[PDB]
Order: sequence, then structure tokens, then C-alpha cells
Amino acid sequence: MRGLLVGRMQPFHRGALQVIKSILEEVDELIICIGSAQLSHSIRDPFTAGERVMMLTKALSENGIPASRYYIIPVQDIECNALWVGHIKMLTPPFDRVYSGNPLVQRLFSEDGYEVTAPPYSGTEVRRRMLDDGDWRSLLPESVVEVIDEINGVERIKHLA
Amino acid sequence: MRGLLVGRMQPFHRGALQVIKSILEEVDELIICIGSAQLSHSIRDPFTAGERVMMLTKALSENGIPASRYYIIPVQDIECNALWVGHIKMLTPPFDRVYSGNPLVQRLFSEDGYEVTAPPYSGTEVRRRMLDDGDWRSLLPESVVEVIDEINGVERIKHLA
Amino acid sequence: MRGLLVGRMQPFHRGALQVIKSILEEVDELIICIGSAQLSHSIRDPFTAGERVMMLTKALSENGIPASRYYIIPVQDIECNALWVGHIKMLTPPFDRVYSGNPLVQRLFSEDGYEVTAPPYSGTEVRRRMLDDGDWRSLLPESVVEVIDEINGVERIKHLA
Amino acid sequence: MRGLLVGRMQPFHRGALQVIKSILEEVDELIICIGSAQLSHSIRDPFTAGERVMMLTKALSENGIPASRYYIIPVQDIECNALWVGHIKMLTPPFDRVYSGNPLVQRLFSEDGYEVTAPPYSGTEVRRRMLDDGDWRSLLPESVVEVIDEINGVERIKHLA
Amino acid sequence: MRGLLVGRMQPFHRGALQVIKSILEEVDELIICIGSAQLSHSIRDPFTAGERVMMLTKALSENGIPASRYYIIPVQDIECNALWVGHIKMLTPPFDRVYSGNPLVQRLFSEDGYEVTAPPYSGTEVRRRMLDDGDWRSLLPESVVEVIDEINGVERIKHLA
Amino acid sequence: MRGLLVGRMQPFHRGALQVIKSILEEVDELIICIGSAQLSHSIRDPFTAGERVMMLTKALSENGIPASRYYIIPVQDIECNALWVGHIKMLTPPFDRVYSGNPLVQRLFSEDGYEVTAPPYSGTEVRRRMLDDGDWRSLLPESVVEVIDEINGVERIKHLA
Ligand SMILES: NC(=O)c1ccc[n+]([C@@H]2O[C@H](COP(=O)(O)O)[C@@H](O)[C@H]2O)c1
Ligand SMILES: NC(=O)c1ccc[n+]([C@@H]2O[C@H](COP(=O)(O)O)[C@@H](O)[C@H]2O)c1
Ligand SMILES: NC(=O)c1ccc[n+]([C@@H]2O[C@H](COP(=O)(O)O)[C@@H](O)[C@H]2O)c1
Ligand SMILES: NC(=O)c1ccc[n+]([C@@H]2O[C@H](COP(=O)(O)O)[C@@H](O)[C@H]2O)c1
Ligand SMILES: NC(=O)c1ccc[n+]([C@@H]2O[C@H](COP(=O)(O)O)[C@@H](O)[C@H]2O)c1
Ligand SMILES: NC(=O)c1ccc[n+]([C@@H]2O[C@H](COP(=O)(O)O)[C@@H](O)[C@H]2O)c1
Repeated sequence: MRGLLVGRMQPFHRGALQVIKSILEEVDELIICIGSAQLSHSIRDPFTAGERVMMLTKALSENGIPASRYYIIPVQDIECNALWVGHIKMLTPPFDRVYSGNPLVQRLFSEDGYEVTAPPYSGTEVRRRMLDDGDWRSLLPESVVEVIDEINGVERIKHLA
Repeated sequence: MRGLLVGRMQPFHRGALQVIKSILEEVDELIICIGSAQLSHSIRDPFTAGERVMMLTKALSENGIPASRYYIIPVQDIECNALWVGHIKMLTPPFDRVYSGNPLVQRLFSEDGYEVTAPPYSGTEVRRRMLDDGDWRSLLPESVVEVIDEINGVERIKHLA
Repeated sequence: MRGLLVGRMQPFHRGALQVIKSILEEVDELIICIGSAQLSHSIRDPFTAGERVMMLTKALSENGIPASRYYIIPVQDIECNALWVGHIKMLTPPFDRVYSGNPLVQRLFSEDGYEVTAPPYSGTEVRRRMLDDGDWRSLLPESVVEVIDEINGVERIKHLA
Repeated sequence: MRGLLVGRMQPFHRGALQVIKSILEEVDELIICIGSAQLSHSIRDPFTAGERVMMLTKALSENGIPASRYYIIPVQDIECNALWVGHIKMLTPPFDRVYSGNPLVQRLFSEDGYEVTAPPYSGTEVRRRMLDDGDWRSLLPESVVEVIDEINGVERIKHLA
Repeated sequence: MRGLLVGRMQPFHRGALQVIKSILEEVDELIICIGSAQLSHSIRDPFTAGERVMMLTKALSENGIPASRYYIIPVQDIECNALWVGHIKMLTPPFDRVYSGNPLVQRLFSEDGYEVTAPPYSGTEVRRRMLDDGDWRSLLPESVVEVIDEINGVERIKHLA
Repeated sequence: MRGLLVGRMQPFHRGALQVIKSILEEVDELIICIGSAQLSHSIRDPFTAGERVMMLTKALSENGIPASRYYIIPVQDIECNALWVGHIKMLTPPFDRVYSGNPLVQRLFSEDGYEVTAPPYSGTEVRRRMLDDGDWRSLLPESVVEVIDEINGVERIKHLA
């Protein structure tokens, strides 16, 4: 019983961590696809796929979730939405259910015959607070804040803006 | 102390498993990049990236190596060799040493300033035995043989040939 | 005497059908290129190229226009506008005149030395009525409405929105 | 009842025409996909997709097959074999059976759940005779020979060689 | 001592010429990269890379700057910002300093370890005056105005708009 | 009166230099396109486009040819031969004649309506001597040998082999 979740994780926030835990209550393993793995250094997508892999890895580990319970797979975007589901399939282990609140992701997997569950704190809010010197830290697990400090994430986002 | 190993894993054999174990003796974690993640269904590259993720995952787990000791990241190839190292960096956590016996991989990482260690049983031999009805099973961990049977790998390779 | 018309046909409406008929009065055959053949499942481009081929095919046939009078060729977009005309040429039979009301299409073919005729009811209006439950059906040939019902087009566009 | 046939048609020969006729005995319409639509001016792929569309169009028409019985759709190749079937689907009307003698095409459609029928005179032979001044004309329908003369096909292939 | 400057040059204006001269006071040679070399015929990017090469070439020559003092290299954009610096490196001679006022360009080269100097009259203003019949000519070197007249640049931009 | 020459220049040899000089006797300026600008670090294409720009630049300068007499423009390859000529046009200043001994290049430009002149010492021979420790230096201008030593070209080619 393997589920699949897709998200840009720009950056990985508390809400996403919560949803991952709830998901792990109903499936044995979870494939966590980091979408738009090719985008970085922009206002909407500040971090590279590798940096996000670290954010997810450190955060899940720090929250006690065993590494054997999930797969972290960066997935580049493609121009043709009609092939994106096949694109994901080709890069991942088999899965039974898909979790997403993204209308496009839901519709594509749904048309493909997959059971789509929408999940029961938004990157936008987080990146906006980093830019306006608001309180972004409280919206993220401490392990993630730590990675962002280590890679100079705020310094990057501010210079880009 | 994180190392990086790159290979097509078509399919993941005993020799590669042995090398992974030896590598894990000198580094804390190992990033295992599955190269040519975009190629599948050909004589040289029979399996999709997702199928190889399963082969690696099951095999490492079955050999007792904890999931927290490694990262499995499928990496698509790119046309420009000159950017491939940056391509890998962008998709992965930071690493200190690179392990490879592939001249091209060694040279590219070397020119980039990385310390390249060549590893102390070849996909070609394995795929050739699958095609000629030779003894391919003995060259692979049993968990891998199991995945290949589950996905009808031999049936696929024979029809393609 | 072969003409060429390019359009996204998202979806194929009454106005476009009318223009096609008028065009067929002055040329023997018409090459109908379905532009942006790679885009689907978005607000501006709901339908795949194949679905649009069906919309065009059924509609022209239903309006009595013989199949031998035209060619339906899906054309993917390319990043470089400067090569798009050559792109179209490479995928199509030879043509003498180009019909379009799209400034970009007119300018590109014009710079290439082609005679461009602007045609003597807009996808946008159609898709907006599908979304707002307005009267979209009356803007389209009945064969097209039929295809949209068969492929659940409205259900798709609403979920995406 | 719609079938699908895929081929490079470099150039369209007598054997392929024969197979198309036999296929049209068991299905109402046939989607004829011209594969490798992006390749031209090489020894293995001399002609552009548009030139092949003309070869097919003229030949089928000349052999009395009504235009309403088929669809000619040029299809560009893609790097990932795993997505090629979805690629074809996205560009075409729905189909029930697939006809091919190409192992790769058969395997891909088969894995996708499609019924694949292998067809009951080879481009290679044709192009080899064009190059060695052998008898290529007899291997092709006269309408095709005519198109090749009109576009200077032999002159092209010889200069390239 | 070689510097590097990157810009779209849509079109090459007086301000950019001034900056190039000042730059040539502190470095022996200057690599001038024409960014977005693949974009043309749009409101933001009217001219092809080749047309811009002519604008730069004629203007620098006309202002007395010796050809041996610079390199004009058109550079296509790429999707992954993380590899763009390596992309530039691969296409150019070695350079010691980078000059730019573009935050993204500055940040990318900075993260790569390069010394970035922001330069001590904007394409947007120029293109806006061409469209509104304002005074665009005075914002450009006369050699550039001449190239634009020769290629019918204004006629193009107006038709596109 | 501007001519155009295309070559991979892997590496730039004496014969190519000779041809460039002869060409400069019949045209005012010469556009020298470095083909396959995206390929590097392989047996057939050892050097990056930037390294080749240096080889050409230094060699022409050293042979007394004024920089104002030519343009060095790296050109990436594209999959569709049918668009390659338009690709070159888009990246370059206008030209009147094309010089090449490459059948494909000759045929493509010829079909496009261009006057193609075949030129009145082969990279292959040069790279083979670098690999077999033969006498490669004598086949190249000294400025080129110098660049190769500076970038460790032989060390690279040998490791790759
Ligand atoms: N490449 C595609 O065609 C395509 C289609 C749907 C979703 N996606 C990706 O799914 C991810 C979903 O991200 P979020 O819901 O966090 O925005 C994004 O990275 C998005 O780009 C990709
Ligand atoms: N895309 C590239 O330019 C490039 C350069 C070097 C190696 N690779 C990849 O590294 C992997 C190494 O594989 P093996 O040593 O098992 O063959 C392959 O997947 C290869 O394609 C990619
Ligand atoms: N790929 C390109 O560079 C390019 C240039 C001009 C037009 N087109 C296509 O032409 C079609 C024209 O569509 P409409 O006029 O219906 O919008 C579109 O599909 C558009 O994308 C493509
Ligand atoms: N782009 C792909 O991944 C892919 C996979 C299988 C077949 N094809 C195409 O199918 C066609 C079959 O051609 P023939 O059997 O005549 O060779 C070819 O154009 C081939 O390139 C494409
Ligand atoms: N392709 C990329 O990822 C990327 C990243 C940064 C800048 N660029 C280019 O740098 C150039 C800078 O142009 P300007 O500062 O004149 O706008 C542009 O052509 C821009 O597209 C490219
Ligand atoms: N990208 C293409 O479709 C295409 C077509 C013809 C030639 N070329 C290039 O022209 C150059 C000619 O090189 P040489 O004659 O030295 O081999 C090469 O870089 C070749 O790749 C590119």
C-alpha cells in the first residue's frame, strides 16, 4: 500500500509535514515527488531540488518518521500536461493512491484512472515573509529553517527580488 | 561526510551492491544517482527509472543497509557534458567525494574540482544472459530477481530484441 | 492551389467553420494546422490535439465538406519564432497562400515571403461560457458539442479552474 | 472501429500500401501515424514529414481509398520510450487496435494494454536502390515515384551520401 | 584581464554603449553575451540574435572600439537557472569579472564565486517609443538606427502589436 | 560581401586556417560558425565551444588577420535538419555565399537557395595522434597548440578514451 504526494516544497512547511504524517497513517509507504525540480532562483521557486531534498530529509528524520517509510524523488516538469502522469509513473515505484489538493494534478491523475484524495501555511506566505522580514521561521519545522540558514536562502531571495 | 555514486543500474547487480557496502564503510551517507533516468525499453536500458528505484530499494533493505544511509535519485541525461556535473549538483544534497569507474564521469567531476575515487558482474553480461537464456539470476541479489519477475523484465527484453 | 490556416481550435467554433468554407471557395485544398498541439488541460488550452482532430473531422464531415479537400495536421509550438514557419513547412504539403488574423502568424509568414490573407465567436468566449455556465453550445457546431460531451470537456475545464 | 498504424514511410512503398488496404478490411477508419516526423535529409530518413504526407495522400487517393477512411498525422519522436504511447494518444483520435511489426512499438502498446496485431519491400531496400541506381521505382506506387521526382528526392539522397 | 557582460540588447542603446566603453577602461577585452538569443518577433524581444550581432558590431566599430577588444556571442536561454552560469562558461573564453545590473545574473554568478560589478535608456523605453511613434532614434547610436531601418524593425514591432 | 563557413573545429587545424585565408581573398568578411557548440568531452568532440573560440581567436590574430574581418559564433545543433539553415540565419549577420565541403551542409543550404562553394589535416587525424602519442602538434597552428596545453586537452582526451 503505497501512496504518492506531489509538491514543489518551496520551502517545505509545517502544514505539508502535518499532511505527510496523516497520510502515513493510511498507507505503508509514501512517495514524495518534488515537483518543478528544474526551477530554482526565482521568486516562486527559490530553492534547487537538491536543497529541497535536504529540507525534506532532515525534517522527516527530525520528526521521527523512519526513512524506510518514504521515497524522495525530484521530478522535472514537462510541457505536455497530457504526459505528466506517465512521466511520474516512469520515475517512481508503483503507487495505489494519489494525494493532492492541486486541481490540475487531481484532474490529470483522475483522468488516468487513479483514486485522488485531497488532503484534509503556504509556500507563498512563507516566501512573502522572507521578503518582507515577516515571521517566516514559525511556519517551518526547525530543521528546514536550519537548512535555509546554511544555504543563505533569505539572502538569495532578497537579492533576486 | 556524504559520497556520490552514479550508475544506470540496468539492472542493479551483485558487484554494484558490494561496492555500495564498501563505500558505506568510509562515508556516513551515500547519494546513489540512477543515471539515464529517461531511457527505458531498449537493449542497453531495459528498465524505467522507477523500476530501478525498486530494485535498489528492495536490495539495500534486504541486505540490512538502513534507509537513512542513502538517497536514491533518478537523474535524466542532458546533451551537454559540460553542464552534467552542475545538473547533478542541482538535484542532490551536498557531497564530498565521488565514486566512479566511468572515465567520462571521472573526468567531468575531476575538472570540476572534485575528488574522484574509482571503485576497488556487468549490466551488459546480465542483459546478455537474459537474452540468451544464460544464468543471469546468479549475478543479481534475489530481491532484484524478484522485481524483474514481477515486472516481466525478461519478457520485455526478449520481445524488444 | 493549396492554402494553409493555423489555429489552436480550443474548441473549434462556428466562426472558424464559416471561415474554412469561405476559404474553400478560393483554393482547391486547405491545410488546417492545429497549433499548440502540445498544450492541453489548461484554461486557455483545455483539449489535446487528438480531441481537436476529432472536433474538426466530425464538424467538417457533418457540414458536407469532402475529406479530400483538407489536411488536419497537429503542430507543436517551438521556442524560436524565427524558425516556426520552417517548422510548419517541414510538416506540411506545399501551400500557396496563408490565411490568418493572428498578427504574429501574419508577420512571420510575411517576412518569409508568403502572401498572407486575413479572414473576412472566439475560443475565449466559448471557454468562459463553459466555466460560467453561460450558453457555449450555440457558439459551436453540434458535432463539436457532441465530442465535448463524449470526452467530458466541461467537467475537465471546471475542475481545472 | 478505428485502428492505428505507425511507420516512418521513408518512402511509402508498395508493401505498406498493401497492408493498409488489408487493414481497412477489418476496421472502419485507420489512423496512419508518420513516425520520426522531425527527421529529414539523412540516409535513413531522406524525406520531411510534409513530403511523406504528400506521398501517402496521393498514393491512397490514387488507389481509390476514400479520404474519410483515414487520418494522416505526423508524429515527432521523443527521448523517453515510456511516454511514447501517451504521446501518440494525445495527438490522435481514439483507436481500438494497433497494427505493427516493430517489436518496440508492439511491446510499448502491449504493456499499455493495447491489442497489437502484426501485419500479415522495405524502406532500406528502396533507399539502397536509389543510391546504387538499382530499380527503386518498381517497389513504389507510381504516385509516390512522382512525388519523389517532383521534390528531387534521389538528387538529395545521392548528395547526402 | 577579460570581463563579461550579458544583455538582451533589444535593441542596443546609448546607455549600453556607454557602459561598454567604461568597462573597456578596466579590462583588456570584453565578452559581450547577447542573452535570449532564441527569442525574436515578440514585444519584449523584437530582434533575432543575428540582427543584434549587427547592431553591436556596427555600433562598436563606428565608435572606434577595435574588434580585437571584444567577443560577441549569442547565448540561448535554458530552463534551469542553476546551470546558466555553466552554460555561459561553456560557450565563452575564460573571464575574470562579470558586469551586470540584473539581480538574477548577479546572484547566479555570485553564488558561483564570481566577482560581480554592477554598472555605474532602457530597451523597454526604446520599444515603447517605436510603438507609440515617440522619439526612439535619439536613444540609440546612429549605426543601430540604420540597422533597424534596414531590417524594417519598426514595421515588425508595430505589426506584432 | 559576407561569406559563411561552418565547422566543429575539434580542434582548429592548419588546413582550416588555410581555407579561411583563401576565403578572405574573395569576400570582405567571414562568419565562422562553430558547429556542435553543445558537445564537449567526447572522443569526437573534446573541446567546449568557448575553448574553440579561443583557438580560433588566437590563431587568426596570430596569423595577422584583422578581427574586423570575421565573426566567431558558436552554434548548437538541433534535431531537425530541415530547420538548421534557418537556425543559422537567426543567429548570424546576413551572408551571400556559403563555404563547405560537408555534403549535408551543402545540400541543406543549396535547397534553401544558397550558393554553396566547396573549399579548394582533419580533426579525426589530429585527435587520433593526440591519443596514440603521434605527431599532432605539427598539424596545428602554434597558437592552437598553446591553448590545448593551457586547458590540458590531451590529458582530457586520454582520460576519456
Ligand atoms: N510538468 C507538468 O506538466 C505538470 C502538470 C501538473 C503538475 N506539475 C507539478 O506538480 C507540482 C505541484 O506543486 P504544488 O501543488 O506545490 O504547486 C509542481 O511542481 C507542478 O509544476 C507538473
Ligand atoms: N547526460 C550526460 O551528459 C552525462 C555525462 C556522463 C555520465 N552520464 C550518465 O552517468 C551514468 C553512468 O552510468 P554507468 O557508468 O553505469 O554507465 C549513465 O546514466 C550516463 O548516461 C550522463
Ligand atoms: N511555436 C511558435 O513559435 C509559434 C509562432 C506563431 C504562432 N504559433 C501558433 O499558432 C497558433 C495560432 O493560434 P490562434 O490564432 O488560434 O491563437 C497557436 O497554436 C500558436 O501557438 C506558434
Ligand atoms: N519516440 C519514441 O520514443 C519512439 C518509440 C517507438 C517507435 N517510434 C517511432 O515509430 C516509428 C516506427 O517506424 P518503422 O517501424 O517504420 O521503423 C518510427 O518513426 C519510430 O521512431 C518512436
Ligand atoms: N536562461 C537562463 O536561465 C537565464 C538566467 C539569467 C539570465 N539570463 C539571460 O540574461 C540576459 C540578461 O538580459 P538583460 O539584463 O538585458 O535583461 C537575458 O537574455 C536573460 O534571459 C538567462
Ligand atoms: N544541427 C543540425 O541539424 C545540423 C545539420 C548540418 C550540420 N550541422 C553542424 O555543422 C557542423 C559541420 O561540422 P564539420 O563539417 O566540421 O563536421 C557540425 O557541428 C554539424 O553538427 C548541424
